[PDB]
Parts: sequence; structure tokens; C-alpha cells
Amino acid sequence: IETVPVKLKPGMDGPKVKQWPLTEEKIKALVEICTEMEKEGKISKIGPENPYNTPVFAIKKKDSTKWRKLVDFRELNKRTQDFWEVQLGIPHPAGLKKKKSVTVLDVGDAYFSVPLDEDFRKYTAFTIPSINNETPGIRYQYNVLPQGWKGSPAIFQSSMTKILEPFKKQNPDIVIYQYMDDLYVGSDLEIGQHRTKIEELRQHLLRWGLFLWMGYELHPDKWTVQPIVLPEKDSWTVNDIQKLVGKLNWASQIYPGIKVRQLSKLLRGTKALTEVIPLTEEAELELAENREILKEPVHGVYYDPSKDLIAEIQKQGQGQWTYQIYQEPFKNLKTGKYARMRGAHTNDVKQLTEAVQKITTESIVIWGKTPKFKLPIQKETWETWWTEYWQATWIPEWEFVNTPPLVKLWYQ
Ligand SMILES: Cc1cc2cc(C#N)cn2c(C)c1Nc1ncnc(Nc2ccc(C#N)cc2)n1
Repeated sequence: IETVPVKLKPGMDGPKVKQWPLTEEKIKALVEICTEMEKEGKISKIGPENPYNTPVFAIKKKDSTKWRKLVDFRELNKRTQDFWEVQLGIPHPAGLKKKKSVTVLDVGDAYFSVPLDEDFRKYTAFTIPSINNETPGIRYQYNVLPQGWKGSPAIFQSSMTKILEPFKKQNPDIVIYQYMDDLYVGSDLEIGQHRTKIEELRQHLLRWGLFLWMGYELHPDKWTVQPIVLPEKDSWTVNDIQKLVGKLNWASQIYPGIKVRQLSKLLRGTKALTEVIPLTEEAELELAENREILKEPVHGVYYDPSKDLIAEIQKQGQGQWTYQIYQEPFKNLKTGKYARMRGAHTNDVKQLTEAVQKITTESIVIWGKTPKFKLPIQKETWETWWTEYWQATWIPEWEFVNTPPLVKLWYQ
């Protein structure tokens, strides 16, 4: 019934961010949603004296036909003061990523039951644009905790704790984590038992008085991790050996003891690329030692919470993508691959967008925060099409790589 005082970072004004073009469908959806939100008092109209703006658009969650309002709060989130609660910060559960199965639940509607600090409300302003700007955009601001804002989980946390207390005390083995609008509940239980406990939890949440019927099931135990592998052949061409030496040279930036000398000795002389070259004993041994080295993990790879997670993605063709999450160059915290087909067969951007979402989810389950993506796409293409395929209630940060990486085929 009482609002907690909120302010921005020192020397920082509120966000002013242009509303990007919206399609007719999304505009109608947002009008219909915001009308009812206004009726329910969640939002209120504002006047010209509010300069601030945050972009808004519409999406659809996993397996649903219902439009959902998504506000992109990234600017406000980085401009709003770092919010440390009575918690003094929560250690991110390291058991969450070790659980057999992890279900994602949307708790977002709970935020709307808690009022927002009056003086900060002006900073949450947003616009529903009109087609061809033929009418003034409809301007709103939030009277309650907005979805997507950094302050909402921080503020609501004290409530969420005592809301989840009975369920947590009843099932102590279950690990629960909260990121933005999402509640991640992991456990080792069988899928049926898991789903029953999940239904139990959402029913318990609805009894606590808070679309929560959805769920998203991961399996961190079955997650993809990639060692560096070398080919095994009975016959090597000059080309094969050249590619091998290239890969080993690249892998020597990671693993110290990699030696290409005896293998490069075979490349001496100018021969046809397709000519078969028999391996000398020294070369074979060198290769063996190299494999041995490649089986061990990387030296001195640690996660530092003070730094940024960086995710790189490569398009390998045939609907296949490779990715690496890392902090420092050639120190890989995680690597993986996606062959996924969901409605994505002919569309590169749909694939890349789903990939970005999955990687972000993984990164949230593991380190409790989102990576900065380097996307193998032109800025204009991505900026144009990514919102069409976005199903997630959060958004990460991204940049663009316009020069083809040589390391592409070395990860495939
Ligand atoms: C009604 C309207 C009038 C108007 C006058 C001026 C000026 N100067 C700019 N205007 C805009 C943007 C309008 N808004 C609006 N909304 C939807 N359809 C239209 N069509 C339309 C408008 C004018 C003319 C003529 N002559 C012909 C067709 N206009």
C-alpha cells in the first residue's frame, strides 16, 4: 500500500528514446491492451510536460495467440540507480544450472499489484504511435511496477519471498531463481512429478492472489558443451593437413602446448591440394599429443561478476548455428550449437533471433545475467526484422560484425 522511493543515477535525466515504426496489428493490440490497463489504473494519460519516452511494441509468447505488450526499458534500466535491496544482493544459485529440469514461469502480472513511486512515474512514459503519424500518439505512464523494468523485481522481491515461503519450506530440494518477469524453478524430479509440482506452484501463486498458465521446460543436464575435435582419417590430402594446421594454430591461442611443426613439415614443397600425403611418425605423434591437450579444459577460466558476458554467434549453414559465451578472449565459459527448426526453415533472421533468445535464457540460468551479443548480421536488417520473432519478456544488448571471421569453420 506504500511506495518505495526510487531515483535515477546521479547526473542522469530520464530516458528519451524514439518510438520505432509499428505495424497496424501491433498498434491495435497495444491500444486495446492499454485501454484496459488504464481502466484498471495500471497506466495513466500524460501531458506535453513529460519529455521522456521509452519504446513499446507487441509480441506473442511461446505457443500462444494472445498479444502481449513489451516495453524496451534497456535505456531506463541502465539509467536507473543500481538497486540493492535488503538482500545486499542475491548470490545466483549455482544449483539451478545443475538441476535435471528447469521450468520458466511468467510472474509478470504480480508486479501490477504494487504501486510505483510518484516522482519516478514520469520516467516510465511511453507512446502508442499512429500509422503515418496522422493523429497524435497516445501517451501513457505507469502507476505501478512496470514489466521489464530493473526496479520491479528488486522492489517486489520482499513480497515474492514470503509468497514463496510455504512452497520452498515444503519442497527444500527445488531451486528457485527470479530474473525480471521470469521465475525459474528447477529440480531433479521426473517430468510428470515436475509438471505437477509446477501446477501446484502456479495454483499456490494464484491463491496468493496473482498469463501464469504458461511454462517453459529446459534441461541444463542435457545442455550442449563443445570440446575442440580434430579429424580422424586414414588418408590426408595437402588440403586436409593445411586446414588441420590452421585449426591447431588457432587452438594454440587457447591451449599452450599445441605444436604444428612436424605436421607443417609435411606441407613443405609445392604439391597438388588434393594429393594424398602420408603421415610421418613424428607428425602422427604430434597430432596425438595435440588431441591429448585438446581433451583437457582451458587453463585459468573463471567467471568474474564485475565484467560483461560476451556472446558470439556464427551461421554455419543448413539451419545450424554455433555460439560462444566468454568474458576474456580465448577463455570460453560456454560454447554450443543449434540445429533448431521451429517455423524457421527459410528465414535466417528468425533463426538468429530464436538463437539469441535461447542463449540469453541459458546465460540467465547459468550466471544470472544477459550477455552482450555480437551478431553476424547487418545493423539495418536486424533492426528491421528482430521484433517480429521476439517471444521473450527481456531484451539483451547487441552489436554487429561486418567482417567475416576466419574462425567460423573451426567451430564446425
Ligand atoms: C483530414 C486531414 C486533413 C488535412 C489537411 C492537411 C493540409 N493542408 C493535412 N491533413 C491531414 C494529414 C489530414 N488527416 C487525414 N487522415 C486520413 N486521411 C486523410 N486524407 C486526406 C487529407 C487531405 C486531403 C486534401 N486535400 C485529401 C485526403 N487525412
